[PDB]
Amino acid sequence: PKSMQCKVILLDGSEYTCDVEKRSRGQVLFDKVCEHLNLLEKDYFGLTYRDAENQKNWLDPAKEIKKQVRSGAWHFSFNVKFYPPDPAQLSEDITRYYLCLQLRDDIVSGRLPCSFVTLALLGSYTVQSELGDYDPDECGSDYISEFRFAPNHTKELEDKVIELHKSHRGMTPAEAEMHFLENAKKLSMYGVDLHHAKDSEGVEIMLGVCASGLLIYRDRLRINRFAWPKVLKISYKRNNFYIKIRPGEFEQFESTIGFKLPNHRAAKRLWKVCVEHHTFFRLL
Ligand SMILES: C[C@H](O)CNCc1c(Cl)cccc1Cl
Ligand SMILES: C[C@H](O)CNCc1c(Cl)cccc1Cl
Repeated sequence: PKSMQCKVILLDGSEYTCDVEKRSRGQVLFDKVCEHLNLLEKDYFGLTYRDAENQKNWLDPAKEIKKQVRSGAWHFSFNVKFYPPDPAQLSEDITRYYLCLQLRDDIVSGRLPCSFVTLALLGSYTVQSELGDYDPDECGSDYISEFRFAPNHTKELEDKVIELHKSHRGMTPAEAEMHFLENAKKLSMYGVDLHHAKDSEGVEIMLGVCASGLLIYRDRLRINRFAWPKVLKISYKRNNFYIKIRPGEFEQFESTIGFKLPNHRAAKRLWKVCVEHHTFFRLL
């Protein structure tokens, strides 16, 4: 029985290696990675890979791995797929831990924009969880943490992490991680998957996919939103993506809204993640 080596970048930046049978469905590899991680609340997570166009794709656990990675390497990342709107309702601390690791990368990468003060507050909770109570011995007036807190580090940000870290004495790791999440979940881009697009008139927009629906970003004026329950049908055709909206009260007709994506793969990718969000957050 012929086996393919899989490599998975974990959220702590370490590499997990295993073998699966070459005709294996994605779920096989996902189950091995979650067992490695001691993760039971698996439904929020997934594996990604980079395609022949170097775009992020979710590995579909119900499809053969070989039919998704096709010509590319069997190289994956373990990621949060569905960001819970209320992480306090997760059953296990370890789930919250992995969600914090993902959010730390969302912040350092700049996918999750964050004010100076919230960068410092999130950093302070991470330091409190992982090192415990503040110790002056380790940190002089010139201390720079090894922890990555932001897309751009400043001395002033390091100073503020330390000042807030002092205020968390006695706080235990699950408690600090819960505080991390109670702050992070409020950020306007929390759990938003962003896709470049153009409207039916050719204006550059961004489409954001998240728990609360499909968001349309044009600039800093007029953020439109379609809550998932209003969305009856999502579809794609060539480079175009369409949403069918329920008729409003007393309206005779449904309305279809059309967008232009970079190419056909990008339209299919956006369709798939919208359908998955719609189903997941209908049920959650
Ligand atoms: C630098 C990595 O730790 C080792 N390289 C394997 C690899 C690559 Cl190149 C890309 C995405 C996932 C994986 Cl697993
Ligand atoms: C290349 C850089 O990311 C600039 N952005 C281009 C862009 C954006 Cl932000 C949104 C929609 C369409 C397009 Cl083309």
